Amino acid sequence: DVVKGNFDISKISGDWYSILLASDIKEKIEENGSMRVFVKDIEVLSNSSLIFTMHTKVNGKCTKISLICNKTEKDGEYDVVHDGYNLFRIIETAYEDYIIFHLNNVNQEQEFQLMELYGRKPDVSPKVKEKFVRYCQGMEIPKENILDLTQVDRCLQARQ
Repeated sequence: DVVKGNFDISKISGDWYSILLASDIKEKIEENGSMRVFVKDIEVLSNSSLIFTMHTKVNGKCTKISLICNKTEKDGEYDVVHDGYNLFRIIETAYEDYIIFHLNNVNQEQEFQLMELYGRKPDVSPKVKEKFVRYCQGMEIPKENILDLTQVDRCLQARQ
């Protein structure tokens, strides 16, 4: 049951796994990239806030970080502060299997967008994955800038 709007935030809480990562600036999502983070779980703080738990590599070690995200005026949109100011929203989700996030980072230097595909399990059908790829292309993210994380160290060995 795909959902493209009016999302039940409580039903996207819990564990997620970071499968595909995309950006119009590839350095942001390659190794050592400011945006190469691996989601661990999403939880509802309040009627209007979220807390993301994610892993990043710090001196070679998987390291847990927390990010507070607040709902904004536009529906489904959130904002967060990681290497600049970020606005993100759900593109679509199947609550039990996958979710697609679009993020926009606005900074002094150079504005850029992010696309992320999470799964309830460390992978999803290639049907879901290429719907994601077509999304990225429609948003003019080059296919060269889409990274499959299923075959990289995404800190799964550190989720607890």
